[PDB]
Amino acid sequence: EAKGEPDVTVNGKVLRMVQAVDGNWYGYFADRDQAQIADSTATTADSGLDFGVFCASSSGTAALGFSTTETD
Amino acid sequence: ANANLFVSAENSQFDNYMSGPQVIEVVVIDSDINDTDEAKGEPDVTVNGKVLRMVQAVDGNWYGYFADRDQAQIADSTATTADSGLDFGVFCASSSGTAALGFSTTETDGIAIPITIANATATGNGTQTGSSSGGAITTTCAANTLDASTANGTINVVREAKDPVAASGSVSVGQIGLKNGTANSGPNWPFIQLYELNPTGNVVVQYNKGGGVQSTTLTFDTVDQFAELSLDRTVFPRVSQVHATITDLWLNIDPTDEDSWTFATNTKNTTSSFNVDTFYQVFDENGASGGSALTLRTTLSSLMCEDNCVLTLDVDAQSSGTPVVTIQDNGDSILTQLNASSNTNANNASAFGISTETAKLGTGSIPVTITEQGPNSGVFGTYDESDKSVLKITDNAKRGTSASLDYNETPQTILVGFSFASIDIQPVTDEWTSGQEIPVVIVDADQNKNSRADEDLDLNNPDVTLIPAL
Amino acid sequence: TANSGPNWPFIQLYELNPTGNVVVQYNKGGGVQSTTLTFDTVDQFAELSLDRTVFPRVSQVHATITDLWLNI
Amino acid sequence: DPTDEDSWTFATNTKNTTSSFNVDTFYQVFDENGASGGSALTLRTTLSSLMCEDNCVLTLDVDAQSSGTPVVTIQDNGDSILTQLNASSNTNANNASAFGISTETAKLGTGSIPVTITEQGPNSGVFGTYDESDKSVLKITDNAK
Amino acid sequence: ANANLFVSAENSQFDNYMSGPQVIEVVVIDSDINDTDEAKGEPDVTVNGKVLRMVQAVDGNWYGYFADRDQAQIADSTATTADSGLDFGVFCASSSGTAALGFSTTETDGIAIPITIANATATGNGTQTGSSSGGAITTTCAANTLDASTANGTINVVREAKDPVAASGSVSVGQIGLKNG
Repeated sequence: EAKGEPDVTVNGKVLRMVQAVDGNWYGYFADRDQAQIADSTATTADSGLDFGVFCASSSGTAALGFSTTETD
Repeated sequence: ANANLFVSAENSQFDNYMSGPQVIEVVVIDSDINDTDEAKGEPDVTVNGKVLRMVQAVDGNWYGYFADRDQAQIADSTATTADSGLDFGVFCASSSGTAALGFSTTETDGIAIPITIANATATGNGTQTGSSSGGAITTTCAANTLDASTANGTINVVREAKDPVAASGSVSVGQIGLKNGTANSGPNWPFIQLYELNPTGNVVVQYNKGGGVQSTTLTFDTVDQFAELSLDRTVFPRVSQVHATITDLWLNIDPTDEDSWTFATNTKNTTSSFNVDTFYQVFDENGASGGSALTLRTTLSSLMCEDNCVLTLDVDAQSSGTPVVTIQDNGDSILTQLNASSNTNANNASAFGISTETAKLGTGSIPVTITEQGPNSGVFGTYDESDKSVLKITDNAKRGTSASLDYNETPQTILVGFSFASIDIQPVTDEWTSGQEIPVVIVDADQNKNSRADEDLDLNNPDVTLIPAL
Repeated sequence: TANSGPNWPFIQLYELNPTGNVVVQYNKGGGVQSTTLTFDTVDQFAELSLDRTVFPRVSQVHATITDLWLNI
Repeated sequence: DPTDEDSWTFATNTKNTTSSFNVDTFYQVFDENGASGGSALTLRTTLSSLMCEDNCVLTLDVDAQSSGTPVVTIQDNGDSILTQLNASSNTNANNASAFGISTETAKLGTGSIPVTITEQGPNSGVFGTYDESDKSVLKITDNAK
Repeated sequence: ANANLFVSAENSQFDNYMSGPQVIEVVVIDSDINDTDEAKGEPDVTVNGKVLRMVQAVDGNWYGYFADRDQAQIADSTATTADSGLDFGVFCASSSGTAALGFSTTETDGIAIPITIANATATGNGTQTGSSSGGAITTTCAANTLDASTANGTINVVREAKDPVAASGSVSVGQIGLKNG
């Protein structure tokens, strides 16, 4: 069923959650500065503290398919 | 106390008051109607007896935004350009909801939708700017006005509205029939429904549900008694960051977003054309611009601002030629030292300004930006997430010389001084024999420059001026 | 897909205040559930423990590291 | 109404000695929002059969001593639509008989002091002349003695 | 007190008295029957023993509106015009519920549906204003009575009823078979 996303916030900012097959809504967040610094060290893909590819908050609807503006 | 209905203005800290052009978010977080795939019905939510149209979002919560009609019109009267300042978008008649939004909105006093007008007729299209004197609106809007829109999303008072439920099968957009459901960038959502409220008169938001209705009471009155500003300390060292905590309900215009205000606080810039002023949404909550700066000094009188919406700063109370307080760029600001001459330095606060808005926020004028600590806490702070304040004390400040900061017409003095230290060595026993680490205790309030973090001494840190040595 | 696709998982980036609390809020019908964290250096929680005082001829050396930072 | 707050409009002027006029109670002339709730319909000759035991009729007298200066007056608010029928400058707002409902002047015209009450909640059962903005229907006249 | 049954007249302030043309709402809020996508069973509710048919709303709660027959007839008598005053709508006999609403309502003394009559037959169409002195209801209603109505929603004593559950899959309208929801 298309139930409603839980309205969970950290420091007020909304944190989008994706449902899993275990019926539990999951959401992962981290500090922006620390994550950028860590991904700086990962000079190669899929190794070390590689956070993936950073994208702007306005790009979530285009890439992920849902609004994520309130995130940094 | 309420189980499902939550109102933004509901705040025991500020005693449920509301004032100014505030847009009030009404959310109905109810588990019985949280699904978005079935053709569910709209919950019966009314304020002062008038029905408040609710839109279901992707999070399963029904949303609805309302504000005072007169205050909203007066605020939008200051929106010289679209999507800037206190812009509420474009107003329309209460009978135009069916033609524009697709659903009836007769019971309201006018709707503010983020459309723009290409054929600006005097009868068939609303007012982009709105009457500066307030009063009822009779301009109607129709479908052709929607089809003739050249830019959607002019509303700047509700910037983080949730996405309306997408239409599918037996469910329409928002379950009530919005024509365009693109949130924060479309012509329909978000939209504010304007209501007639009376200053000093209570506002009652009612949610009607089986088993017992839920009602909340808000007071629509000037809130100067709660506006306050506090300093983290009393005495301050030479380079300590100046932290300002502005507990003001009026400044929380956007309920679903952190609000940013810009002030021209230079109290002694005797230029005739310059005056102390306030600006809205010059910078985003991330310090990424967001729009132009618009005048509000001559409008605050009509915006229920009895000495609680202006900021002015005194940098030298004794006029001794030694300025105390200066400003710098932060993570949520785009400040720039326009006067980059090598003769002066960062201590000359009048050298700082904003490049994009040099007309009023140019050199001098002490452009000061404040950001809300939270989206709806109603408490604003100069210090950013990195703890770099907007205000700092000059390094060459003379002892005893103090500056004063003014908010709510209640001056706050920023004194400059120190404290007597006492370094003590406490051995674990009566003899300090070899191979015995014993604690060294130093009590010095001068080095405690932050009351919300831990300060560690460091030779590599020039800010840490004094380090014990043996 | 679980961990090989371009969308899930993803981390949302949030500015946090060092030495300041991080509050996670969950707005649900009937009451709000809050969990407040702390974004601060955890060196005071790091310690290494050994399973014996004196180590015999061919004993194993078991080291236990209790470090919050290393749990990325 | 168990699912909405009810609104009642009355005809409380006890000295309107016109033979046709009677002290009458009207149901839902103005909705809870203050709009036109429909037409005004007679209820005086029916309250006996509606189990009303002398608790369904409101009567008002703007001056008990008949001194020529009325004590209380009436005024429009958010929960009703009250308009000046006798707009002549010879009379002011202090005349309680100059107020009436324009759309239903047959039984709520000039005179016949229309007092309106709204329920404080959908099912609370408590009614109040004052609206949500603390602006009452009944008001003390300006030049009272 | 009760945990799943909510009646509009449960007020210890007024000693749970009910009088006059009062319409008394009965609400069932149960965790076992509030699934709107499943055809769960109707709650078995009786007022003075008589069964009280309930329609489920989008919030998963079952609603039933009842009032005294004589009082409602007297109050509707004053409603000379439709959808104004103490208008209870159109009175139909108990035996006409199946044709008019889509389900049996025999145990009730009568039902008041929000329609209007366009062919005021003395037998086949129900009364529009109701007897001044009250009394028994005998006039009936049918499907042609619904289709011939020139205006729907003439009840003014219950103005803010919740939206019935829409028909989808195996679930009917209101889970009991309303014709127009």
